[PDB]
Amino acid sequence: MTGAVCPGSFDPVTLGHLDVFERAAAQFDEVIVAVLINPNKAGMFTVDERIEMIRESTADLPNLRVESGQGLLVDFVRERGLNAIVKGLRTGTDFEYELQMAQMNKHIAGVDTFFVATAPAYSFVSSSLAKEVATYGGDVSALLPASVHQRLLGKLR
Amino acid sequence: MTGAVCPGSFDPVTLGHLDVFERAAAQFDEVIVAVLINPNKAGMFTVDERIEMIRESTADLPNLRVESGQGLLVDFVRERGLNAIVKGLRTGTDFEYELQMAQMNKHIAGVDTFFVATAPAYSFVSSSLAKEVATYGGDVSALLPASVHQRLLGKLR
Amino acid sequence: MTGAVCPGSFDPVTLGHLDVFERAAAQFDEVIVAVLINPAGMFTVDERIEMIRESTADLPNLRVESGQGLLVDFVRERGLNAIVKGLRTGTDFEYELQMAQMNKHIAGVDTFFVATAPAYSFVSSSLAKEVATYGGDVSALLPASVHQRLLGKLR
Amino acid sequence: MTGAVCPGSFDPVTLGHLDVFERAAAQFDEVIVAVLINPAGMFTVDERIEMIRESTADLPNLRVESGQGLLVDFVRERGLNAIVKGLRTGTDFEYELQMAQMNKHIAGVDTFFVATAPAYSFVSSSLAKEVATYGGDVSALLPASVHQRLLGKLR
Amino acid sequence: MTGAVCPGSFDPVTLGHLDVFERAAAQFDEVIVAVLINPNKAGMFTVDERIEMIRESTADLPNLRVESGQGLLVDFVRERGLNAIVKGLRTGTDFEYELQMAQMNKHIAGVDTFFVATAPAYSFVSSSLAKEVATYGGDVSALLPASVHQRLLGKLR
Amino acid sequence: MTGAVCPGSFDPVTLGHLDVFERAAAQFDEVIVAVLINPNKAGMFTVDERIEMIRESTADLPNLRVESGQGLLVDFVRERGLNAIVKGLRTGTDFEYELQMAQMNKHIAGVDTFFVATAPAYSFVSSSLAKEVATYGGDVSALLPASVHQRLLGKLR
Ligand SMILES: O=C(O)c1ccc2cc(F)ccc2c1
Ligand SMILES: O=C(O)c1ccc2cc(F)ccc2c1
Ligand SMILES: O=C(O)c1ccc2cc(F)ccc2c1
Ligand SMILES: O=C(O)c1ccc2cc(F)ccc2c1
Repeated sequence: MTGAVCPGSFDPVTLGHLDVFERAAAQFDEVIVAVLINPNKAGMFTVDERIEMIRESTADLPNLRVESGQGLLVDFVRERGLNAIVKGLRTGTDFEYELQMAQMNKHIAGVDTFFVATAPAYSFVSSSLAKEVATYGGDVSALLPASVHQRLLGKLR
Repeated sequence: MTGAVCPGSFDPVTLGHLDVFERAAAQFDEVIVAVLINPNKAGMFTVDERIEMIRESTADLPNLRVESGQGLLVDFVRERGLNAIVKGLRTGTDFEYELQMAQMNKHIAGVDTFFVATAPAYSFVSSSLAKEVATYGGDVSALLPASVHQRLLGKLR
Repeated sequence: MTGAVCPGSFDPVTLGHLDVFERAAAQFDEVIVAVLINPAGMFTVDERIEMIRESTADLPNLRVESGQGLLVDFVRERGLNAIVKGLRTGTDFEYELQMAQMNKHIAGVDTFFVATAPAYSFVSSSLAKEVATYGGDVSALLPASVHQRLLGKLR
Repeated sequence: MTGAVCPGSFDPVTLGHLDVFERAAAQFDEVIVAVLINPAGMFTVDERIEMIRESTADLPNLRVESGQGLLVDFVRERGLNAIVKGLRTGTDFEYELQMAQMNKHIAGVDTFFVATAPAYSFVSSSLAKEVATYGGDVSALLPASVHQRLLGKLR
Repeated sequence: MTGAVCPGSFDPVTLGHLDVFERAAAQFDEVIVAVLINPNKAGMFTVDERIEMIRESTADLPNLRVESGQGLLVDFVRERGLNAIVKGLRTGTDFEYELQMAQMNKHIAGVDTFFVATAPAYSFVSSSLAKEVATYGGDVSALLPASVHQRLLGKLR
Repeated sequence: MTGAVCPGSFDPVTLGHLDVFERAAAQFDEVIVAVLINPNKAGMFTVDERIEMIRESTADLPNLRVESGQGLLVDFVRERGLNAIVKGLRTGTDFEYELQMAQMNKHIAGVDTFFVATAPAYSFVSSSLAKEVATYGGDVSALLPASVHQRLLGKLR
């Protein structure tokens, strides 16, 4: 009955993201991870690579599935008969641009956004910072799922 | 069966609170509003009065119930077979002390906390500020449930 | 002879901006909306000026002008030394705080900040354009004028 | 006939407050400093008024008055509907933001915020009192008047 | 030659504090932990108890010593021939009251303040929240040194 | 032997930077100012010009030296036998992205980061804003070292 969408670009997915997926899957009957693709800028990983990395590290979550999309998040959510977004947060500044988008999304489509505090251990990892650190040789193995780390190193090499 | 607890003192309940209750009730199978009884801090309304005002305001939410409690919030939550809290936010600053408490609550009892931004309309209302304004004759009727406003005028007479 | 300047790119002007214009117009004798030329956006400077002028017709003490370079030069060349800027968050206070203190330092121009009306608090020109581009209804967030004009740019 | 009110407890008035008074006086025709009666602090209301009056002698369009209850009633009973308040951080913006939006809602009174001068940015009445109490030199942070008066309260 | 003071009320010391002590001791020739006592309000622990709990959990830091004081921090620092304070931080809001005091302290005494980000694992523990959680029975054993936890439980009982 | 690295692009160095350098040099036995060379982002001054401007401004700091570098900052730091970074702050917002980077840097290489609030006088100056103001003829001479200001007028002519 109940359900939420967990959106992001997940390029690549991090252990911070996985933490949020797990907590959403524990509290909602179904969870859809929404991999948002910009048709005008390729990330590091193709859509199929992003989805596979997420599937491989969520195999123990039976009520979670992964789908890509583009355009308005709230269209993705409503077309699936849902009206909740779950998003991970780190700081009060993350709460400002995110609050703006959450209130816009409620205004235009009646979709609710629930924020959850990331786990402390994973709180400083972001996809962008992990990529940037890995590019210049820093060790980010503890911040990313096994499904990701060596594929990341391969892309950089 | 999914479920969440919405905690507060609600002295009195505001439309900001009600907005959070409605969004919780829309997304979880069961919601419990947990009204804090504080042996010391005695506010304007008794616990029974506060429960009654919440029940009037939430009469159209069949999957939401109101109960009072004391002590550790995560004990209240786990005693009812739940492991989620839903709390309303207004600022990035409220994210800071609330983030600390959410991480603590996860650590000591494995209870998740989901934050939701209250509607823009009700974002500057708080129980304490509504009482203060009403005390000096300002009009806060657009910010409180109808029944609450009526009761609040009584306590001031 | 009090007065203030309300700066921005206004591409396009939103109800959030208009709210700030109205409050500045109510508290200062003279208000000048300063439209940045900085080529690059969706609307030309002329179109942006036109849309602001259409939306502020009931504000007799407001006028709209374009400019570039330092805002403080715009302000002082018109005999004024106050800027009025609308806010939303504590984050916006921070980068805006830096510029306000720089502007005070280099030109003695004061900056007054005003909180956005709660209803218009999540709208920005960029977010409104983005949502409208993907078909979301932003008609409640923009002056009637502007909204029809935006639909024109997209179709 | 523009005007604004600058509220506070001013126990005592600091150079940070005076900076804000001067900026408000420069941009509005009429400025009223509103001194909260709320008994409880170090200086009596009369003494606080006196110290502000001493420090603003060169501001012809400023006056000082006491009051209690709702600030918006103070403001509107004097025919005005603007508050000018000085800031320091994004945190202060947040609790002040809540009150500004409430005040707008209940009485239609606008609040304009101004950034503290960098030099006066870490001084507050409470911190100045605390430091002075333990013998720290706060003479650069307070009007000359006030500083001598504070030394008197401590000895 | 070089030295810093690490101040606080440490009532009681937490693992977050210890992390800061260890990092300061690694970067300065000498570190003084300054236990600040309010002569007009007793905390949970007496000054001697606070000092003993800190000494017991800093025994592997040979260049650290612990002293109590009151009044102006900058007097404590300067009377020891030092002019640096090291303080742990958690958030940007912690940076606001702390920035005010750091700039005041530089103004009145020329003392510098260096802030260090707490370790993620210890980021949500504070003395006050640990005491509050422990009072109502929550498990805070992982957030406090061994020198503290059972002494805390004893005070509460 | 204690020591810290003060990183930046310094294009050009400001009095805000200099204030940080002086406080670092006063508290550590050795300070290294690390000037970023970016293969892409070519600013207004060459790396050699930036190093020379910093050296003029820091002529009275005998325990401070200036060097350029590329890639991962923690590699630069550890290659020089150090494990501390000193960075200047202005806001709570700057605490947020910098906090993330400090926790990352500690995690991947065990390098500590110490933050210091710049003097109130120099708290609104930044290299980018100084250049922008100077470009349009505004006077930023009170915000930059004398030599820098002279050089900056040259690049604009
Ligand atoms: O909102 C709160 O802080 C709070 C905390 C603990 C509580 C415990 C209860 F049993 C009931 C309500 C509660 C609210
Ligand atoms: O939006 C701004 O920051 C901005 C900056 C500079 C400006 C200069 C002008 F002449 C006019 C508007 C201006 C707006
Ligand atoms: O400092 C304040 O928030 C404050 C509040 C209410 C006031 C009412 C008055 F009549 C005068 C000053 C006042 C200041
Ligand atoms: O300030 C920075 O972001 C930065 C980062 C990395 C660096 C690496 C170096 F080798 C030298 C300076 C550096 C500055």
